[PDB]
Amino acid sequence: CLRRLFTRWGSFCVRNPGCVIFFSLVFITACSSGLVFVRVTTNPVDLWSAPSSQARLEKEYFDQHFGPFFRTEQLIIRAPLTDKHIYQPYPSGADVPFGPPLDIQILHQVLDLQIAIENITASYDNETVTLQDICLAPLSPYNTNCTILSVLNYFQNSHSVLDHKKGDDFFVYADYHTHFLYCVRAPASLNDTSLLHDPCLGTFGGPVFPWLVLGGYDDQNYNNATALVITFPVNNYYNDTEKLQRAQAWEKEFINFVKNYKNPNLTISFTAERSIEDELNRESDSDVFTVVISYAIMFLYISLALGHVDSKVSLGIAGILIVLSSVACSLGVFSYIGLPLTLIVIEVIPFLVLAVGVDNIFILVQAYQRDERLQGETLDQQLGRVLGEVAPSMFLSSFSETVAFFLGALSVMPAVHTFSLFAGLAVFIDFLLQITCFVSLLGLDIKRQEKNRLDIFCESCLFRFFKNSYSPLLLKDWMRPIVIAIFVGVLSFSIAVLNKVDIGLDQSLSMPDDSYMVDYFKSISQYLHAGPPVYFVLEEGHDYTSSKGQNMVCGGMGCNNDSLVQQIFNAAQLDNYTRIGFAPSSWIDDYFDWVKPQSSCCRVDNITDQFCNASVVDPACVRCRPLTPEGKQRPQGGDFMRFLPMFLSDNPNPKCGKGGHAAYSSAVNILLGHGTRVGATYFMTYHTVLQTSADFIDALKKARLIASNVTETMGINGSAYRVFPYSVFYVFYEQYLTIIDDTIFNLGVSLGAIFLVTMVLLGCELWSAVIMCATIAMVLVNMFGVMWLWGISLNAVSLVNLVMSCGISVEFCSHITRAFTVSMKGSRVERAEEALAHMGSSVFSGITLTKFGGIVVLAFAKSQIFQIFYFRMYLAMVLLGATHGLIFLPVLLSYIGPSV
Ligand SMILES: *[C@@H]1O[C@H](CO)[C@@H](O[C@@H]2O[C@H](CO)[C@@H](O)[C@H](O[C@H]3O[C@H](CO)[C@@H](O)[C@H](O)[C@@H]3O)[C@H]2NC(C)=O)[C@H](O)[C@H]1NC(C)=O
Ligand SMILES: *[C@@H]1O[C@H](CO)[C@@H](O[C@@H]2O[C@H](CO)[C@@H](O[C@H]3O[C@H](CO)[C@@H](O)[C@H](O)[C@@H]3O)[C@H](O)[C@H]2NC(C)=O)[C@H](O)[C@H]1NC(C)=O
Ligand SMILES: *[C@@H]1O[C@H](CO)[C@@H](O[C@@H]2O[C@H](CO)[C@@H](O)[C@H](O)[C@H]2NC(C)=O)[C@H](O)[C@H]1NC(C)=O
Ligand SMILES: *[C@@H]1O[C@H](CO)[C@@H](O)[C@H](O)[C@H]1NC(C)=O
Ligand SMILES: *[C@@H]1O[C@H](CO)[C@@H](O)[C@H](O)[C@H]1NC(C)=O
Ligand SMILES: *[C@@H]1O[C@H](CO)[C@@H](O)[C@H](O)[C@H]1NC(C)=O
Ligand SMILES: *[C@@H]1O[C@H](CO)[C@@H](O)[C@H](O)[C@H]1NC(C)=O
Ligand SMILES: *[C@@H]1O[C@H](CO)[C@@H](O)[C@H](O)[C@H]1NC(C)=O
Ligand SMILES: *[C@@H]1O[C@H](CO)[C@@H](O)[C@H](O)[C@H]1NC(C)=O
Ligand SMILES: *[C@@H]1O[C@H](CO)[C@@H](O)[C@H](O)[C@H]1NC(C)=O
Ligand SMILES: *[C@@H]1O[C@H](CO)[C@@H](O)[C@H](O)[C@H]1NC(C)=O
Repeated sequence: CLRRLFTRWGSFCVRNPGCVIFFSLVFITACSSGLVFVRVTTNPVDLWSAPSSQARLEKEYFDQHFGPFFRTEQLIIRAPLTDKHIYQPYPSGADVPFGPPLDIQILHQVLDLQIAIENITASYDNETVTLQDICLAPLSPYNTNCTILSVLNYFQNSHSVLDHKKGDDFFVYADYHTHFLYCVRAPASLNDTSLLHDPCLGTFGGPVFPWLVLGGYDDQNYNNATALVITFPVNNYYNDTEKLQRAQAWEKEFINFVKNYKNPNLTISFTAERSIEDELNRESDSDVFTVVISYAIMFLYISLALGHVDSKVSLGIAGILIVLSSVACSLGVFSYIGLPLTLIVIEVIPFLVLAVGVDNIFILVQAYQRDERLQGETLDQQLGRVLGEVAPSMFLSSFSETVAFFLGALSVMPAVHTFSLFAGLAVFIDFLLQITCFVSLLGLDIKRQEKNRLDIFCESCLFRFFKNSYSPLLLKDWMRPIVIAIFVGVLSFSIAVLNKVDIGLDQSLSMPDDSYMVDYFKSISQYLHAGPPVYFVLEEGHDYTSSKGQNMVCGGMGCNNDSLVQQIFNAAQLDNYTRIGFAPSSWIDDYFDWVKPQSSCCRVDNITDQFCNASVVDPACVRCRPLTPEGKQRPQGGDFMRFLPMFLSDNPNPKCGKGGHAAYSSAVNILLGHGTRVGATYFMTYHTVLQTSADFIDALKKARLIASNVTETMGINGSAYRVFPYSVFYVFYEQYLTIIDDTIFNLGVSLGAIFLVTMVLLGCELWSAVIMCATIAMVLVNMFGVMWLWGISLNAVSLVNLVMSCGISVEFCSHITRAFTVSMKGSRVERAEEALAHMGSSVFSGITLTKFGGIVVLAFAKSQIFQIFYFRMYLAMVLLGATHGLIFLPVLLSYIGPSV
């Protein structure tokens, strides 16, 4: 039926070509109008996460009480030019060694450097920004000293306490070696036991646990350390753009300072939480020139290879501008609606629309070239008749592609969702502006060609032959079998080695050639002993103010054995398996060890009933919990809620402990209502060393396994609350937990669409379709085989290029399958030969441009992500699809093709 519409409308475009060029122009301008309007290129690195994914819902929950996870700037600083030294104690005998970085004159230099960094000036909003402004001080009143994780916080960042020495000039009863050896074993104390005194706390960045500052030490003896780790945590509050940016500026001066810092006594590594999203943007420039010159070669070929100085140069340029017009239109309307225009979309979309649109251009133009007008036939009748001969094919392919991509936007991997929207529309708009504006400006170049005026100013060429000779050899029953054998061999190969495909991005690979983050990843895998931290979160609803409520969560001292912190501790004994690193560091156990009557920590005034200090003189401040036998037991009743806010207001006092303001302040949520209640909580620990792309995934899986294992044991009946873990990266690496099923779903959905449209549209009869769909399945399976053979991973980028791949293979298989299915020659081999000579000779010119671009793409692409993912998968899709469409599909139709 469509033949009437495409014929009559083609005649229309030939008669009156003004209304269609002008109509289409109004369309284009109307969409590009929205282009520059929005053009919001998303870039926060949660674009790899789904807004409904359990990981991002968990993040949106953890942002309720601690808000965001802090930015982290780190330094692995090591001493290369200083040998070890030996500490011999005095009365007791137990010699200890001290590694290179633990020399004292070095620790002085580390202190001068850390003080220099501790105050760096930066300009934001035409103002001035200091570290103290933006780093988190766990006590906004009291001392606003900033958290700073170094071994030097054992010595309170002062050279006096470092050079402390107790003993006469000759012997040394207890120097800094003894203080260090004491703190690394109990870093939550305010009073050393060796000297008269000192404190193992610091400039109050909390109790400096020894694993976050030491590196390269063997096992438990930290003294054998070989590198110092220094961690500055800075606030993040993603919920704001004002101050996050000034933080980014402070880091921007920071990095330049550390890089331009000479100290031959030390070799340094470091990291700002923007360094990745910075050097990555740096690498996203090395290829741009190569991409543009690639498009110059494709454009140039398109201009040249058209027709037999009457070259259709202006026609090729025009069709190009129509394709670019289609891209700008799609990005336009979708921007208008509000679609974050990601970068991968900028790499894929113009390549796609350029390839397919160019193919349509060649089908049409070449179709007219091989046609010769009849006796008294007219231009309207001729170009209209050809437009009918071809149009339902271009509409078939482009339509199945559009519904395929659009239907592809159904998953939640956002990189493929945004893509499938943009492309799913851009293909359609390309077909509109292509069958309307392009053909109507094709009649113009026709009349110019027949009135002898030059194209730019004012038979059958070759590949018709080349395919009239290629088409017979390929399917003389002498050779048919051989071809089927080759393709079944390759397909069997890929079927075999598709399982051993690598899941996940190799973060060390994604960095520029000689960036600094590479040395940072290596120096992490070498020395470091702790990984990212995890916040085992207990949601609202737990009793807490009860025996069985505490024992379900409390740790040790009669607190079950399946309790939460007992679960994380037992899970930490096997660190290199259950990737849970170290001790859990609970609040409720410290609270219990704080209200304790034997402590003089908690005291309330006898007469104002207000909480007395731990350091105050207490004339009348009596103890919170009496020294009865029952009073020494944990606060079971509402007294729990009575004293808990005082603990979370209490501060480090040398007559008491670290108090709750230290770290459990921003950890315990006190819900106010019907008295009081305890909301959500967390138990901060640290993952083991995570380096491999499989490491992170294993850590997330096992951590959530601990979450569920605890949740069943908390005797809970229903989704009233769970115990999920949060970390920096669970958001980024939860997407790999379902990549298998999401890939299968998406490719099966695109295949279901293409098969449906090819079934119903291309008349009927399945076999016409099922042959095509099956051939596409071959294209994808062999594509996976290339991934394995060429070392290509299976992340969101490669997946996007797979969806696109199944997209463009339709441009090969579809026009051939149509040209075959609607034909009446004396043999099936005849129809396959013709369908391979007419359409095939044109599809092969919707190829050699993308191949002649795949050439130059490699020749200077520096980004190894580009060389590995985009170039290699592009090459595999073009050669693989082309061979599977112009070599295999004819032979297959020559035996199973339908008969008419
Ligand atoms: C890692 O740490 C352990 C312990 O801190 C180191 O073992 C110690 O090695 C040195 C010897 O070079 C000494 O500090 C100490 O041994 C002394 O005492 C005995 C007394 O009989 C004598 O036999 C010793 O070898 C030496 O005189 C060791 N201490 C212990 C507890 O074993 C170990 O060498 C360190 N390794 C590295 C690579 O630094
Ligand atoms: C899991 O944790 C450790 C992390 O890899 C792993 O390594 C052990 O600890 C250190 C390296 O961190 C090394 O142990 C060293 O101890 C002796 C002293 O007897 C030293 O002379 C040598 O350095 C020795 O290699 C080892 O590399 C290794 N082994 C031991 C015994 O400590 C642990 O092995 C892992 N443990 C478990 C239970 O999984
Ligand atoms: C953070 O606070 C502690 C105490 O609240 C500071 O320790 C004091 O340091 C200054 C020296 O510059 C003097 O007030 C005293 O020598 C210290 N007092 C005590 C009680 O130790 C610490 O210096 C502060 N942080 C920084 C970076 O100065
Ligand atoms: C550190 O370097 C300075 C100057 O290069 C030098 O004077 C000092 O001795 C070095 N430190 C040590 C422990 O040698
Ligand atoms: C930065 O502040 C530190 C103390 O916080 C001080 O020692 C240092 O001199 C300051 N830097 C400058 C350039 O004034
Ligand atoms: C920043 O603001 C001050 C006062 O508003 C002004 O004097 C100064 O010139 C500004 N900075 C620059 C670089 O102009
Ligand atoms: C540490 O404890 C000892 C023993 O009671 C005491 O003499 C000393 O003053 C304490 N240190 C501080 C800083 O109070
Ligand atoms: C807790 O104790 C029971 C027996 O009392 C034991 O079967 C169980 O395994 C223990 N918990 C763990 C985590 O092993
Ligand atoms: C309570 O203790 C804090 C910290 O130990 C101290 O700064 C404050 O002065 C004390 N309260 C009073 C009223 O002195
Ligand atoms: C507390 O007050 C009571 C009366 O309210 C008095 O009998 C008692 O001696 C006081 N004790 C202290 C330690 O102040
Ligand atoms: C985890 O759950 C299993 C049964 O689902 C239970 O037997 C076990 O005690 C729980 N705790 C562990 C394994 O620590």
